[PDB]
Amino acid sequence: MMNPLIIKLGGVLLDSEEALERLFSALVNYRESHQRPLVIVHGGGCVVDELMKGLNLPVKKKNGLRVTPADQIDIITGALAGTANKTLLAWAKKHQIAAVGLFLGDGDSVKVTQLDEELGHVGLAQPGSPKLINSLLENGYLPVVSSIGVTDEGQLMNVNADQAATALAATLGADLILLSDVSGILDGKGQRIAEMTAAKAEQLIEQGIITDGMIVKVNAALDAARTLGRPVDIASWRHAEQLPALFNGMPMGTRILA
Amino acid sequence: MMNPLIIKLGGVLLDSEEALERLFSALVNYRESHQRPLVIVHGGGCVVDELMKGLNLPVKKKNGLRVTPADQIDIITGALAGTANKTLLAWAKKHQIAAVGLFLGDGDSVKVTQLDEELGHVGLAQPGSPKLINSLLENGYLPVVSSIGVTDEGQLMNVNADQAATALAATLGADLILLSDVSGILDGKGQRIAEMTAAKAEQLIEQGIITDGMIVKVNAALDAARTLGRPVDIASWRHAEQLPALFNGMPMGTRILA
Ligand SMILES: Nc1ncnc2c1ncn2[C@@H]1O[C@H](COP(=O)(O)OP(=O)(O)O)[C@@H](O)[C@H]1O
Ligand SMILES: Nc1ncnc2c1ncn2[C@@H]1O[C@H](COP(=O)(O)OP(=O)(O)O)[C@@H](O)[C@H]1O
Repeated sequence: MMNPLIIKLGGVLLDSEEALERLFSALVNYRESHQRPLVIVHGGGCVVDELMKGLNLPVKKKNGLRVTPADQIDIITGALAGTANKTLLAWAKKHQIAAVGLFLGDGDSVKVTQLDEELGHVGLAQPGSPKLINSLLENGYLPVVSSIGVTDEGQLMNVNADQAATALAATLGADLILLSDVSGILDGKGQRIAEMTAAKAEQLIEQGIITDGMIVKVNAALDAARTLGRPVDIASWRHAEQLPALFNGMPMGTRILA
Repeated sequence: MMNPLIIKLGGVLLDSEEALERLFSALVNYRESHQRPLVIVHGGGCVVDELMKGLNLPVKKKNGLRVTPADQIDIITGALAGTANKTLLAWAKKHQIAAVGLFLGDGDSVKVTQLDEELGHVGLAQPGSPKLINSLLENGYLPVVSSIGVTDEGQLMNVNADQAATALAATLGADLILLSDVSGILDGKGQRIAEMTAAKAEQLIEQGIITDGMIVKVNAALDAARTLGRPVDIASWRHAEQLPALFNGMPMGTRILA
């Protein structure tokens, strides 16, 4: 079987039924015209944000990663591993796709450990075992993986979805496409940056252009690029007309160079 | 491979770390002393109840089944398919059990359709395909299945966990044990009823002894009993000393006769 293709979803995508429909239309088209098996990895995006906002719970970040107190891991796991994951599975079913929902701990696909006590239940994702997912792909299923994980001691961990995607890409030796609200990484004028290298990323970070989770996202993409030995794309899920070509390789956002 | 054994969990079990530890201890012991593969099916129990109570959301029932409005299916799916499911997966990991979390729609294990428009997003569970779960069992995994499902049109459905367990038992041709807060079905004096037949169940329901979801639970157990052609047990998860023998066959609650 070929190296799979991981398409990572997140942001406010789940807030738009229209965007979800156009996305799944493109997913079905990709599947029915390619031999490379697909794998979806997703974060919490608007599902978690809106819930937290509704529960009047603050969202604080420390170096791009949002602090996840022990008294909130259950509700976040619910919104991320539960609501977001199952909503995506429902869209897959609606489009006659046989999908299987998983989280990072299933089949020890991605190994997770506590990243920093100051962050609480935030996990550090590293490559795991590709056996379970490889078996699902062989059997014709579309794995849909949430960014929640668990330590060997049984503690639930909230993992940055981009870092989770990169860790799974390494695990599966898969190509990777990170879909976000914006068209890749933006420069100081808010314009799309076509190509990215570690050297340029360092400069942009130094200049304050790349900040917050974007630092985590770019570093993750760069990590995947060097590990896989090939480019990783960061692009938008907003423009339907662009999805088919993007999935097939047309550069629509920021190409992270290995 | 042998007919698997489904152990259904629910109630306030997840509110007790002690009960969860003693349960998983018994699960590990069962696994390491039996060739029959285990499968866990679970409901939302206290996880959903406490969340709803906290969100000041009412919990209304109609014939034992709780009404699930469209504006609540997402949060319930989160608590049930997300929090409850992953908490159980965390306990499994903690006990070195290789488990895989699933919901009713994965591999179309259990087919779900809307039960009644008056109930909202409440699903009717019927036998599905045993292929996915059979493959996981063959590969050495412990499937942990939540009672959330999805219709072919992509609508998420909240399914009574006992009915979900029975539907999966039929699907897999599995033995079944339903664990609850109380020791089986209680009579008018609140005493345990050792054995149950359809005839006796009809009488107890007529007398107002069996009510609410217990009507759903007993009817579900009776349905499984007649379909499988063998007895189904309803017992408690509260007394640790009783678990090992129960899992091996000792009658500790109410045995539903086929
Ligand atoms: N240089 C940058 N280029 C692009 N986005 C950036 C940059 N610096 C910070 N960001 C922030 O990163 C956000 C996207 O990352 P994130 O919030 O994690 O959501 P997502 O990946 O789903 O789009 C943008 O909405 C923006 O606010
Ligand atoms: N005849 C009966 N025997 C036993 N339990 C009954 C009976 N009639 C009603 N019940 C109700 O059923 C409850 C158990 O079912 P349920 O609430 O669905 O939780 P669970 O199955 O996790 O124990 C008991 O707590 C009791 O309030």
